[PDB]
Amino acid sequence: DDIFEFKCVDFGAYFIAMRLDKKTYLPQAIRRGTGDAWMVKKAAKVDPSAQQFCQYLIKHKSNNVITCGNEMLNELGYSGYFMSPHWCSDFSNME
Repeated sequence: DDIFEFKCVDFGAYFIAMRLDKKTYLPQAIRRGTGDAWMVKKAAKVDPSAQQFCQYLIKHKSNNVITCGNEMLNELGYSGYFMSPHWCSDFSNME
């Protein structure tokens, strides 16, 4: 419910566990290792198994996260903005 706490957001083809950073209000996602957001792919338009794994990620892997903007730029080489279909491009860049 809290937008500053992770929730499994349905992006259509996949779930991402995301929230807003308390300090910057920038979108943040549970990160897949050293890469980008951990996308949990959905086998159908309704997929409770994909949702369950995403909830498991919130339970156990919420301490490795990636944030849109300057952090993603430094970490991955791109901001996430102005590059749909990247998940960051569905949100505000808070400029």
